[PDB]
Amino acid sequence: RAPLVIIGTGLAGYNLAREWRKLDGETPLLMITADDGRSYSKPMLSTGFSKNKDADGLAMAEPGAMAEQLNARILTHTRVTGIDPGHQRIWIGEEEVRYRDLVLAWGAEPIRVPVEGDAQDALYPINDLEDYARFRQAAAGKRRVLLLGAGLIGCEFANDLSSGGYQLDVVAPCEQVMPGLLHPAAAKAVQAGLEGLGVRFHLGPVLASLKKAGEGLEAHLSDGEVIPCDLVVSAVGLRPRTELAFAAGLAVNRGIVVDRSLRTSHANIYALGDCAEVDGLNLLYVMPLMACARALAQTLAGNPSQVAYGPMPVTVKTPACPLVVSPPPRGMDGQWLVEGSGTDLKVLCRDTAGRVIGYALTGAAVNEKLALNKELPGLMA
Ligand SMILES: Cc1cc2nc3c(=O)[nH]c(=O)nc-3n(C[C@H](O)[C@H](O)[C@H](O)COP(=O)(O)OP(=O)(O)OC[C@H]3O[C@@H](n4cnc5c(N)ncnc54)[C@H](O)[C@@H]3O)c2cc1C
Ligand SMILES: [Cl-]
Ligand SMILES: [Cl-]
Repeated sequence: RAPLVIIGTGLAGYNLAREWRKLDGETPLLMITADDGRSYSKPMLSTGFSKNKDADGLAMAEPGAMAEQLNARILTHTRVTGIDPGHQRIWIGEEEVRYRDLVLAWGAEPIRVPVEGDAQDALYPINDLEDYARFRQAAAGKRRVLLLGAGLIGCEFANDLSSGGYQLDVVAPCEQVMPGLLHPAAAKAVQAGLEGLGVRFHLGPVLASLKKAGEGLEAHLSDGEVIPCDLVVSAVGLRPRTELAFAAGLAVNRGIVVDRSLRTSHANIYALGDCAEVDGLNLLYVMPLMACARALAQTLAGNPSQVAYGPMPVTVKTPACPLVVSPPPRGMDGQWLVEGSGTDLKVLCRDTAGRVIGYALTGAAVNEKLALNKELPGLMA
């Protein structure tokens, strides 16, 4: 009778539900989500123009069909407002839900920045299917887009928006695209690719003030640049949602702290996907999420199981300069060598044995991904 309760109907929630329903078709299942509950592949948000798709074109199933497929009750546009571990329950406003076990699959939030001016609140985040719909409707008939951020998400959107016919300015105070992810030579190759589409980068400044001007906006940068635009996309980065777990007394660090079996610090509470920090690893992509869904499904069905991440390369969706990057496993390093030329770069990290432990591949060099993957150590030992 007491139900499995899953907070979140993104890829983590729905893949855990599906993998677990292969093992247990009789226990009640309750999923809760603050959005509309549609099943969609979030990575596809940044290909909407290049694929000629709107938000509906990206959805794979509606919540009712999902509830039927998973033999679940799914609560939509429903916001969980607290967790009460000592009583095996969660709060929604002034209502409680009791659980057999609780799964935190509630993802990451956009990183905000300080902005002044009368239009300071006219920033569009794009972090789910509803954000996207709302952005697509506002972008209809428009031409000039200012984008904040120069990470993976900002670059993919910059490339995609451009291919959609938009004029792009990218603003970020960091000194290169994808800092922390990319070797500088590789970063330089990717930036040149995007600039070749007409994207203009403003690296160093931040947005100081956003103001209504005539029938659009003027973006006042900290360096005195003032760039006219129709809309502003805020894509600085993402941070796991941890506030509610902290208040409830669960260990949090960058994400919710879980072991390789996805268990939080408290009995009967687990976590996975973007919100989870799994044995030190908070990995904001699908490959690890899927590994976690397979193992936790087992554990929730009485077969205690742990993940053991193998190599998980990141493919960055920038057709202007294709990119695959596989950072070396943490607490492991070697010499970085840049090979190739112009914008077709193969950057390899070799350990003291001479083995390739990480790489960054741009342009034509991405064709080497499948060969080089055979060299890689797993992300966990
Ligand atoms: C534009 C972009 C491009 C990407 N491209 C790739 C790619 O090419 N390859 C790749 O591997 N990864 C990619 N990713 C990363 C990948 O999409 C994410 O890692 C993955 O979607 C995370 O899934 P999730 O279910 O953990 O989180 P989310 O999809 O964010 O889901 C969180 C869920 O929790 C719900 N929720 C949150 N708070 C509450 C609350 N308090 N109460 C009730 N419900 C709540 C939300 O409604 C949502 O259903 C991309 C991400 C972005 C945004
Ligand atoms: Cl990012
Ligand atoms: Cl941060």
